[PDB]
Amino acid sequence: MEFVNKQFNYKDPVNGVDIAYIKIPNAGQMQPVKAFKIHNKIWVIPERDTFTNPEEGDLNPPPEAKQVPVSYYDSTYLSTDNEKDNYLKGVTKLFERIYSTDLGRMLLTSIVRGIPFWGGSTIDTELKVIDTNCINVIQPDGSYRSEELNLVIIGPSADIIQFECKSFGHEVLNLTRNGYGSTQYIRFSPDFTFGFEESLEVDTNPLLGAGKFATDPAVTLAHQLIYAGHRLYGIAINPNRVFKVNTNAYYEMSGLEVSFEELRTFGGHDAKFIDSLQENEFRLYYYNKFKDIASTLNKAKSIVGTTASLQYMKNVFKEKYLLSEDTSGKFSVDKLKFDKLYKMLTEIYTEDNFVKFFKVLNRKTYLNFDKAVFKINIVPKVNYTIYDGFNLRNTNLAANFNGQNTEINNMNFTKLKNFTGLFEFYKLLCVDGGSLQCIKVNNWDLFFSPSEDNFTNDLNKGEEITSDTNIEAAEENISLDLIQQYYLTFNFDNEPENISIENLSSDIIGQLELMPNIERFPNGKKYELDKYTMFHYLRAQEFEHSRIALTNSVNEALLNPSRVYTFFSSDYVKKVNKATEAAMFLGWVEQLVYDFTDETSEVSTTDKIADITIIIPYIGPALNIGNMLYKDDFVGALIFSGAVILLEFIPEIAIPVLGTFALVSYIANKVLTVQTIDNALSKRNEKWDEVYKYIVTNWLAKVNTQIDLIRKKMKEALENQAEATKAIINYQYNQYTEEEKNNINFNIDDLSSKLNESINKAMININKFLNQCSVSYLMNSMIPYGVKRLEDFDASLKDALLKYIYDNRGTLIGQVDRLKDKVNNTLSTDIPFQLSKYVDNQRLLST
Repeated sequence: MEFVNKQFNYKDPVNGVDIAYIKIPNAGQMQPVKAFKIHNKIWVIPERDTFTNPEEGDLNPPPEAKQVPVSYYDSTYLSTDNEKDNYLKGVTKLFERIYSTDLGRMLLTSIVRGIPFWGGSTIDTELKVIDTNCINVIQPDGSYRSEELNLVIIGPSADIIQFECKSFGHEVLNLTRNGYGSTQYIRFSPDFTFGFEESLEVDTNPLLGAGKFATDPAVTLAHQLIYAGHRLYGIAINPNRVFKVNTNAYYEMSGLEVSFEELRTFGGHDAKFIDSLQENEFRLYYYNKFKDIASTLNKAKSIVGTTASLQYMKNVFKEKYLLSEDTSGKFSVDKLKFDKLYKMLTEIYTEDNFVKFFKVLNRKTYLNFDKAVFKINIVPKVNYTIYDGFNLRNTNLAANFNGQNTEINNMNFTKLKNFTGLFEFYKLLCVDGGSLQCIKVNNWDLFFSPSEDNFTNDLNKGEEITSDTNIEAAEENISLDLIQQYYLTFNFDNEPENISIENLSSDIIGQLELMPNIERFPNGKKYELDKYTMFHYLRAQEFEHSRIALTNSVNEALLNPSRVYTFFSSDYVKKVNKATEAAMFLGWVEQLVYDFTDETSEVSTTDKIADITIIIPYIGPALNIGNMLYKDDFVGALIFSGAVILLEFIPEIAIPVLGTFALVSYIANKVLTVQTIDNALSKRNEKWDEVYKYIVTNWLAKVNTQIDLIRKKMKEALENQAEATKAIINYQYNQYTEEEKNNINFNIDDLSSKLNESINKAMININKFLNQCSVSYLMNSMIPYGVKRLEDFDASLKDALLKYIYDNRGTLIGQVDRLKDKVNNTLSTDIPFQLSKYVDNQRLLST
């Protein structure tokens, strides 16, 4: 123990201090629930949540199917003392795991300091607690006392693997969006986790194992705490701000509900989907909310419902909001300290950064959707530790995230049935009109495609440059060094003491926050197409797990369920389809492993594209890129038109005529005229940086996302090939009569392992290629439209400033040539584009 300085057993008796039956805010009445206080301001309740929502009482699968990639239902889970005990030890262990990291130590500390604001009075000269931020703690003698708290962890409602962060609302105030904060209830379970597919970590790991991987539940809990942090500090982005997707095209998703907050909280490339304009909008919005809080602290003449003094309570909120105070005692919001605190909560505390600290395998995007659900047990030390998670040191599970590999570490992951059917939410893609060849494509296997309305700019808007024009210091890049800098400003003692309040009504009446009405997206929309598609080519490579598979080179594999499509050569099919005599089986399998490697490790080298040095030719026939077909045709297609060929949809990238600067002059004041010129020149630098950041934003959301899904499909295609080949080989083995056992002695697992190495080796090359395309399209097809407008702008500012200096040669006299040289040198050179200035992540940065 360390963060949880207590080693609870569920059955331990009640004491009314850290083990007690409690009453939480509720729509009407609830019977007390036995709860545990694991740490100051933080409680845990080992019950399924049938309390927080009056609508969520039943624990069964709902009548309406629910449009999520993964879900799980079992009304029996968490109803025994034994399960409750294990939940309590599970949640505890995850807290300790989060606390062992520098990042987690800060976040948990931030959480404890983030006391919800005392803004419950209708009289604005008083500080009063808001009741729904408290709970009632039953005593052994039957009586109760009320207590403030910041965080409650409760078991999930009906859908066992829907982890979410809920809190109670107010009649007039928006507590999670006004700076105040409110006590957060996290529905969470440490007894289940998600299965997902990797594609992005093989470069740093050639030896990565075969199938699905398991999310470390410490990441899942951290993510939720990050949400909780935002709402505790009342700076959460309105849930009405969401990423709207286009849905009408055949390759697009039928729908997706991602919020700004969800993407902000993940971090990584996803956070950069949110354009600067809205980012400045949100920061400025919460700045003002903090300002209002300071005012209210200055208005306060009294405090009700506690024995703590006004002075102590004013000090608590000064400490939370990092307010400064005069010697007279006036509280204020310093713009510098705010920006630091808001960045810490907003951009330092992200899911992507925790993964850096946990050293686990994890999704690199929110758009990498969960695929499976697993039963887990993280309590035994031999399963999962505070220090390594599943990947225990000095064990087979230490390297290549093996302990997270669902196949190698099968003792630890039991697959459960996904209650969301594979083709429950889908589009129907058909090719030829009386006869049709139709395939269902899972909603979440389709393309992202954000709508144009999510991206805004004021690049067209003009400006006046004065000697008083604000120059903003360049944004300090989010990195492990910045996090280190913030870690050193923490002082890990002096958490706000558990002050006693007067008792509330024994039933705390509260409603959860609105949660906006969101209509189900349409389902099973049919599409009639003339040409096969990426999805068709992919489906053709699958077979049924009547048993004898055969490989072939055309999509009529979509016709026979016993023929499977391969993008491998005609030579390879002859060999793998060839019926093989027993005395020659081993030599056959060995040669097939070499052939498989030769087919998958193909790399064409070029100097004809620029920003693209390698080309993997088989991506052409593997996913039907451009439709044209043929490997040597694909290299030719790529060389002719560049990276665009890979995209399913071409983004629009319209940069308007950039707003020009009008300069103000100051007759006979040399110094202020000098400042106007400098402020104009540094404002051009800002303008360049702004167009670059805007283009990058667009590129990440509309382009790089397409490539991200294209590597997933490439890993699928490869996996499909290895399965077809294995099936074929195993069928061949199974035809021999007992000349198998003593003589052949064939290990299908060693084969499966060899093929997995090839797939790994191939994906290294595929990642290199797809990154190059991605960056290439940015550099050649998007950035040039930015630079063009910026060039026109420099020429305008050049003329303005050389005229301005001439018209003020009377005022400037001392140094007109100096300033004339400064303008000529600054504006005759483009500000060069550095990608590391605009992405914090490391992939696509090597390139």
